[PDB]
Amino acid sequence: LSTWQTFRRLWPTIAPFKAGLIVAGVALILNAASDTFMLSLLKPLLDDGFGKTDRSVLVWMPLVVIGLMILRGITSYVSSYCISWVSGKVVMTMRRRLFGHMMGMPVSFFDKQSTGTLLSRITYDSEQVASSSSGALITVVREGASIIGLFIMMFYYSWQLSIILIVLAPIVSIAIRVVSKRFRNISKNMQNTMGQVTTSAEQMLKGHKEVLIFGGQEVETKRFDKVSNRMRLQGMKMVSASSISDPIIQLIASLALAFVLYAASFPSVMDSLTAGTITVVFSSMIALMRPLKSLTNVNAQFQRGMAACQTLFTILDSEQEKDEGKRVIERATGDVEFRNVTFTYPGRDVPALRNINLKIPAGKTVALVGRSGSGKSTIASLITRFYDIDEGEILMDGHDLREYTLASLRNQVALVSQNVHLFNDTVANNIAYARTEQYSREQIEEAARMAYAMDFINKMDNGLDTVIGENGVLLSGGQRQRIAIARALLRDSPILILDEATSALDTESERAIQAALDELQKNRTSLVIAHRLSTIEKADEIVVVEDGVIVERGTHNDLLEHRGVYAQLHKMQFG
Amino acid sequence: LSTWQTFRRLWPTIAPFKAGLIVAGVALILNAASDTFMLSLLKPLLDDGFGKTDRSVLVWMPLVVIGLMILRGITSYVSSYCISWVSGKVVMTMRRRLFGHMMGMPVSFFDKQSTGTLLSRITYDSEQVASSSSGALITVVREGASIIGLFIMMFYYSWQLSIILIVLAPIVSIAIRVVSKRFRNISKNMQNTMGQVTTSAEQMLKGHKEVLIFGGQEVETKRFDKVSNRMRLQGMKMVSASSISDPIIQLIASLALAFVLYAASFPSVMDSLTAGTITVVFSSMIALMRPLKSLTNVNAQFQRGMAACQTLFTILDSEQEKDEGKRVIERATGDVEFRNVTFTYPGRDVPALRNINLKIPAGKTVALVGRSGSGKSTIASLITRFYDIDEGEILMDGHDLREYTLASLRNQVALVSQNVHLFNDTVANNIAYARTEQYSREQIEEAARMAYAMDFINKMDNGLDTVIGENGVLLSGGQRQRIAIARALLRDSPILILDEATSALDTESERAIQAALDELQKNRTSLVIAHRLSTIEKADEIVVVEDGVIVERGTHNDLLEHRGVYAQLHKMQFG
Repeated sequence: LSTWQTFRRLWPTIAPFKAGLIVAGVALILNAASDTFMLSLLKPLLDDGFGKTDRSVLVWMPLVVIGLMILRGITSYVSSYCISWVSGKVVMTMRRRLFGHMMGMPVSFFDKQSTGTLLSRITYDSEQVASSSSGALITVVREGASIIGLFIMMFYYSWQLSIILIVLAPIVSIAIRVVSKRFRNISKNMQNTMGQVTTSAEQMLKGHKEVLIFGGQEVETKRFDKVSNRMRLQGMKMVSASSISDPIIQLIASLALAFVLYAASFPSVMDSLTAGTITVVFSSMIALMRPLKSLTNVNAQFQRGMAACQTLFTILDSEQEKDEGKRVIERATGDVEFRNVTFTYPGRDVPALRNINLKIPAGKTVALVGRSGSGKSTIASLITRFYDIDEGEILMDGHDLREYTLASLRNQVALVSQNVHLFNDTVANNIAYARTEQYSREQIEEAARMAYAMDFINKMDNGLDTVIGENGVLLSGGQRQRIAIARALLRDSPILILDEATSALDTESERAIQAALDELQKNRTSLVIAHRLSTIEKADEIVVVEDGVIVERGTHNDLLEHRGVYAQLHKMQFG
Repeated sequence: LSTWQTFRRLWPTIAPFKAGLIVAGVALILNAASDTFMLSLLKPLLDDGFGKTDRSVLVWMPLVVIGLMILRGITSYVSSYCISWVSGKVVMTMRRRLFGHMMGMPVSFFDKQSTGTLLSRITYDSEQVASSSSGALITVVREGASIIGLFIMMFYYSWQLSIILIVLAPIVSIAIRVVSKRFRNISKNMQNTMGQVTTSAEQMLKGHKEVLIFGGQEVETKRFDKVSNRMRLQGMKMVSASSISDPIIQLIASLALAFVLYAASFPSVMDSLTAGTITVVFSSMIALMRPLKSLTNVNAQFQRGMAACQTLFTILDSEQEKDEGKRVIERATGDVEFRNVTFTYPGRDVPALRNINLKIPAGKTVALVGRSGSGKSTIASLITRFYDIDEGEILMDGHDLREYTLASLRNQVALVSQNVHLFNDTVANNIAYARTEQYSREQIEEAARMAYAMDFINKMDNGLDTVIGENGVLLSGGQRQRIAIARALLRDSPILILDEATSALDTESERAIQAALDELQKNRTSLVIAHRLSTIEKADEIVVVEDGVIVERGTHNDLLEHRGVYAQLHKMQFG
């Protein structure tokens, strides 16, 4: 079906590791051959061994069995380890490609699908594809070699008896299937009437409140006596019908065995039939029962594996960042204009952002206080060329963002918030996530001192080289904000956007936070998601954001004099 | 444990059917003996059969095999059928006892447990007890006989080899267990670090929004390269640790087999060891593996069965109707008085009925219109000695119900409603649920014509002997009410209580319903759950019922003049 197409597309990944696959295949063939030779040992043991008084075969058999199982163990370990090497390298390469494609893909993908299922796709599914493919490979190779060995042995010892058994087995299978089907039909046919007797017994108990008033408690007893006799007789009849089935299957199996014995009684075949050839052939026939089932299930398992591969290939080779710009900023002035911008979250409705006329000049500050969601958070996300507007205009330095590459545009905008991301590395490297080669330690320590992050780094183990714990084990919210301030200060980003909604005012030592904030907000463009009073009054411009469109544009004194929604928000301390 | 006492208490039920159990046991023993004899047949076939040129064993073997397995089939059928007879009769008796106890049990039990689970207890659990007990008996008897036969064969052919195998098996088992335990410990020990590697990979993808702004997309690629190296190496080490295990188990098993062969090589045992004795002993040892597992699981199966039996016995030997009366009603006058009655539904709180002062004289009519639930339905249920009052007094004919038996008290009260239970029997027997032997057909047909049910009985198949379909297939709501009216009319019950809440006024032919009603309400005591206007104005007394206590007591004109809750209910047509 479509499995072979996906496998053909996937094969170039597995191509360079042909040596491991060849070693695994040779090992699996040797393993199956060793097992079939172990079965073949049954002839000398039972023919020239136990039977005679010669203590030759019986005294060498233990050593041969030990050697064969040493070979089987070594071979099994080799095959498992080499198939594991191939599977591990393929999984590593595919996870690496999937992740390298994952970063550099629109945030829309990362909000549509939760973060957890992304890790699931990277680990579990990319493990399942190779696990199922390798299982299919080892099953096919090993069981095919085992079946070939068993058939070669069977036809090598006594071909007449082998032919008899081979032509006889399908008839037995067909008869068993027919008998089972017929008696299953009988069972369901009687389940049909179980339904009605059960519903009658149910109806019997549904009128207890009408039995008591009328005094008819004996009549109900007689009726249940009759219905219980009905139930018992019918259950008896099912048991008889079901117990008629299995003896028939057993009888046809015994008849097949008796026919094989009778055929062997004839002189045509018995000439090549000793006491050990029978034991070898009739045991090979038994041992050739599990490989057949494994070969039957291998196709379904491989199809499942290739379906998982197709899902992963759907995640791969998909949309990416809509990079369409040409020019690169050296240093932006900072003036940004939102005009006639109407933007909607992809995959949703009820537009939240529409018809703005906002201007932020260089060196000034604009607040974006909103009720709960408003459009301030959307504006902060959008200004860094996250989810793009459906229609509108965004003018930075007199040019739009669409014409401008989204590789240097993000470099000139800084994000400051309490919910900043800290990753497991040294603090001297967490500062300046990138550009760790052209930013010397002198600037790093100067920025750390300016951001007042030197106060707690000194009182910590290893100093500037402390490795951050998993998911912020060491650093706290205020410390995280200070490290983000350090990042924004070290990189001379002309435009910054800062958030205060997730910030908690209960923590002490906020004087250093305010000092770092005012140090960062020095002669550079700044957008403030304001909910703290001290960050509101000195702001040059305040633009309260309501759902859809803004409704306030003025200073704090003007808005207070207007007695609008700004005063109401100030009454509740802006939430 | 607790199984044996429950089985001892249950045994008297199974005692009279000892013959079926004996036949089943003898059959199971014969079946196991036939199987062991078939395994024993391998010696003549392989020793002086195939091996030699004697044309004796190989020609009789088909006939002997066919005869043995015909015996096995016939015997299996006999054992199954007789154990089914015993199980079916035990189940019938136990269901009969359980149902006979269920009727005559306080309604409180029937409302505490849903109607469905009672049918489940009667059918499924009472089947499970006998099914598990019979399965335990069959497993114990058959597998014990099979094990005894196989051990007798093994020690009869070659006692030295049998002793070697018996003393060799436990140490092999112990070694397998310890190896498996050690490698499972290794696997979990490394899963421990899989957890932290996975959480690091999770942390990698949780900061995509902070990778883009800072431009550090290559650094994340390098970090994931290193963590993917970690993942692949550690998964490799998992696979190596897991794959080291199974070859060890195979090697110890083969070492045990090699030791058996080497021991057989000695002249102490090899003297009594031919080419067929080996094939019989080493195949009996294989056949002695599944009976052991069945014998191990039989105890758990029997314990589950006896736990189900204990649950059923908990349903049995439980509370019943609190019969405490002495005398018997001949014909009550009809006057009833509820004085200072405060009653609560058992198992709940918020008492529904408290401090009632109601008097209903003989031949009078009293309405009990309530908003939705009120206490009208509770009073109607309680008047027939359903759930009993916590404290209060109910005076009928000047005596209380507690002193008066709840076997003739229910006989004189009639219940009329649209939700009247009809059962699958002839309509001539649906009327007069009981007393079908002292009530001649003349009275039945006169009551049918008086209740105006004769109109639709004539226009239906079989006339008066029509068998009602399952759950009211034939009769309708109006016909159900008419048949209930016929029941209440044929039995000259001095006191009747009628409901109208469940009745629907959309159905036509209500003139016959009204005629049946006013014919029924003729010179006898009647309590009316009034929601229909035509049964309200003609009522001599109306008592509006509110939550807890009644609030109104007067005729329709007086209640309308009072302009109380009765007028408001009349505005909405009493719901």
